[PDB]
Amino acid sequence: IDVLLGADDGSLAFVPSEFSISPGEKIVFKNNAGFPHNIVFDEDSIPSGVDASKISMSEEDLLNAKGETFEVALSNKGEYSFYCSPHQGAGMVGKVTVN
Ligand SMILES: [Cu+2]
Repeated sequence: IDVLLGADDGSLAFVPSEFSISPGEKIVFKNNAGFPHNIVFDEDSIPSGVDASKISMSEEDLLNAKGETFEVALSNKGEYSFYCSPHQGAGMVGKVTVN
């Protein structure tokens, strides 16, 4: 599944921001508008034995170019909340469910 980082109208959002995938299904987060961006999984809001470092960027890591991506496949089932560090306050957050 492809996820835009920033909407085509320049809104600071993940598009789509809520979605469900199966184990091992790729997520490709792609810089679209209002970059830089990143994608950080909330380490208190993912399946409790999952290592957030295996699946996310750090808060300092950034995707700088339009069309630059971050790809991840999630294995463990359950809810994963994530956000874009610089833009979290503006609402640039999401949640993916692995079912
Ligand atoms: Cu952002």
